[PDB]
Amino acid sequence: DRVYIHPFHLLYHNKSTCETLPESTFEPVPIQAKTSPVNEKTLHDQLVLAAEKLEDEDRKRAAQVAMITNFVGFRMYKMLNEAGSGASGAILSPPALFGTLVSFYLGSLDPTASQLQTLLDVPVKEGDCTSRLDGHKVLAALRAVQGLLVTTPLLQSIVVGLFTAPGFRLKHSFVQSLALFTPALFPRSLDLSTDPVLATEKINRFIKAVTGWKMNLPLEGVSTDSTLLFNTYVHFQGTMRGFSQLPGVHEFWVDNSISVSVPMISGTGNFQHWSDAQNNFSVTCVPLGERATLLLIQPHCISDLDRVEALIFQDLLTWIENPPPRAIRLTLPQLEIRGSYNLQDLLAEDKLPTLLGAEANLNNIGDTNPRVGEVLNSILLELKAGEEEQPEALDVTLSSPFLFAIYEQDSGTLHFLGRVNNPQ
Amino acid sequence: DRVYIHPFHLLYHNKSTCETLPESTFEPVPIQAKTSPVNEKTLHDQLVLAAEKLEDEDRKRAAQVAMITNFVGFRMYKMLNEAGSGASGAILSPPALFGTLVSFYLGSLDPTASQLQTLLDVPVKEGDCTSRLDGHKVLAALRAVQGLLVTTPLLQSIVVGLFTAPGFRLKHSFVQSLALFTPALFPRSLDLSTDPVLATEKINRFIKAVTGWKMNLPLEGVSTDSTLLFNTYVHFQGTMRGFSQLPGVHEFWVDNSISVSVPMISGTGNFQHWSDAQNNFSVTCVPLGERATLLLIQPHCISDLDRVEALIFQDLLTWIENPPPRAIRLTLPQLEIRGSYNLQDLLAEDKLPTLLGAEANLNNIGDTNPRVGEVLNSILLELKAGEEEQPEALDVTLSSPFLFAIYEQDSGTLHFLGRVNNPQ
Ligand code: NA
Ligand code: NA
Ligand code: NA
Ligand code: NA
Ligand code: NA
Ligand code: NA
Ligand code: NA
Ligand code: NA
Repeated sequence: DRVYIHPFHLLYHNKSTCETLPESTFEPVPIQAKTSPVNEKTLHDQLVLAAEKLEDEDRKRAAQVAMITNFVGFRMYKMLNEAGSGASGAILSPPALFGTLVSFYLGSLDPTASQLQTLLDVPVKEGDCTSRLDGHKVLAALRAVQGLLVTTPLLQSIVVGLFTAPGFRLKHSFVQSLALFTPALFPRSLDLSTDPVLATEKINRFIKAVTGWKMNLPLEGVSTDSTLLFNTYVHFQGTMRGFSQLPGVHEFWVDNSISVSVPMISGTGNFQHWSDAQNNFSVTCVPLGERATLLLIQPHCISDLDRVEALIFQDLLTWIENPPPRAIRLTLPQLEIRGSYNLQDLLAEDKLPTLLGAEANLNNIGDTNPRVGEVLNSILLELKAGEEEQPEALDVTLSSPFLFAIYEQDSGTLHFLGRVNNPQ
Repeated sequence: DRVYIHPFHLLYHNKSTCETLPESTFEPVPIQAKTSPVNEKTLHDQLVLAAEKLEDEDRKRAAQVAMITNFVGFRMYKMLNEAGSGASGAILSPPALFGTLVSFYLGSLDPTASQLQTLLDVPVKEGDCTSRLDGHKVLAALRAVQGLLVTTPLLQSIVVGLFTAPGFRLKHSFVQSLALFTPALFPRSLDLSTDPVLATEKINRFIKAVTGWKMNLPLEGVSTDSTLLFNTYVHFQGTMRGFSQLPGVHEFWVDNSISVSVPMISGTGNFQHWSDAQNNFSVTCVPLGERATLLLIQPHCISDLDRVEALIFQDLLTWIENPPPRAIRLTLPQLEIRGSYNLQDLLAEDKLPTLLGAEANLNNIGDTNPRVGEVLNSILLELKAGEEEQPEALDVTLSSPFLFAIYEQDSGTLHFLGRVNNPQ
């Protein structure tokens, strides 16, 4: 019934740890300040160092962070579908959402700190700090699983834009904590309280410029009394080794009566594929690198999609199986998936409208208690055909709505889940 | 002739190391703020951890920091004697003076940074940062030699009081560097520019209160335009295992015609003792712990004291010898030695009146270039008889002026040198 996670290796172990130097602060530079674009290869090459040498302890921590990441991802994915999110489908990144939540937790104090911990499904003992998550162990374990994911060009980049009102000063230890989540961190100041819509225009133009990513960011304005926005931007890029684009276009059914003609990619490899008898769906796994897997889930028929989605995406992956690979001809739409949601909305959908509300104790973020506006998570996920265009096998053809997940075998972390209703 | 030290292990090795977050700062709390006294046992127990586990590399660094510490100590001891320092004698701590100099170096930029490096006798290549000292390696190597020194109650405590004018903000990375020199670091703000004498009264009362040390601090006022004072306070405490106080009092000759009757301690042990034939002085070494040694140097006669002092305290310890220990009855004054000097005065005596002068680039200390007043080093050195009062051996009796040094065998670091002219 009520599942609890007991991530012992991510807790504080020294009661004493939890007559003081005043904490140091800085003022972020204005959003207009000249900034070099993020180098996605420099980020990659680093994350790869941070997964290279790992003792047994590190893998124990990475296994426990995986469980909390997945569970919270499943819960927020459920919140996402209840709020409704565009016709093309849904997409969510548990590592990014989880990273966001842990960043706030690092800036928070009670009651907010234990409320974030409860959300994450870890028990709290009122009075006992050694039952509390150590956010630094958590972010460090999350960095390692990001590293394991990306071991030809296989990219995942997380960028954080931290937008504050003029005069709001950030605490040093807070921002140094955020660097563990991602080194690509841009604290910037701008006038939030006079033209919400142009403030969003500035953030969108800023993000496009430091990343070069074509993301379709939301255009809605910031609430005029916001002093802190915390936006997380995710770029995933994979190549399908040996898949190439097929000639012309092919029917993809949006539902039983409506089709769209789209470009498909196709490839033949040794993949794993099974049919689930109990619930009547099938699954295909294609490797993206040495540790990453793409899972493609097909309902037997279109009207069974919601039932299947709710089975499989909601807390262990009881349904992942490990059959012998077999010769498979896989045909699917080239995936260029864009998504964005405000964590505030998902939290409100989860009956926690005020967790990050006006009374949240976030006093470890800066010099005053911030007043948090949006907390966006945005994704660009790109699966590219590994080859240009121009033997017995089983045909799997994704020509109607399906679900997908990108998954890392060692930790068990789901890095993405989603649903394609209409590629376009 | 011109000696140069080439401490390769203390330099920067990565040229790249030497589009930026604004640096974080804080305002120190006012000098009146309620402060718990330093725990000298908590400091000791830590320094002892920091010397416990040390790879070969660490000892290589510690050997090189020793050379720079000794040489600069010898040079400043010479500066001290040229300026003249009270009738009872002289005392200087090379580790404390060196630590002070390196702290400034960490806060400095060119030309000041290379001028501090030149002072320390290390070559500089204009343009090449990999010829520069890495202050963090330096302070860390200095921490380890402090640790080796203190391995029954054998104490050495270094406290730093960093006194700034109201509104002057310290940089975070600067103060975190200073913590490597000593964790007992008290940045405090007070009005310097209205009553220099009461400002010194406040600092003296502050220091007495956080330490409990009876130090006889200087009473001179701060120059009215000072915004930064950097004062280092040193407490050394040793017990002479098996020495006890002798009945009554005994003649100590201040020069050939004048004596003072003082209490002496005395003890019989296996100590090392030799006569230097070439220069006609003798030396006795008594162990203070497992790594520390006291060296007692006697000139053959009182008028030869200056000559001998200048031979022995000015850059290698060519004159330290290692004979078989022998039965020695050592009689000497109980030593309670107090000393204080302003590094500014010694620097001016060394023809560097402006190294830390008004134009010194110290922009990595805080938000404005500080204007440095005094840089005091003060010492309380206490050698206690190891027992209360009530067998053939050689009598060594220190009944006229002599020199002393406290020395650590592994690194070769001199932690104190001095001269006793009059114990009182
Ligand atoms: Na652990
Ligand atoms: Na801090
Ligand atoms: Na385990
Ligand atoms: Na924490
Ligand atoms: Na080295
Ligand atoms: Na900093
Ligand atoms: Na060597
Ligand atoms: Na340095």
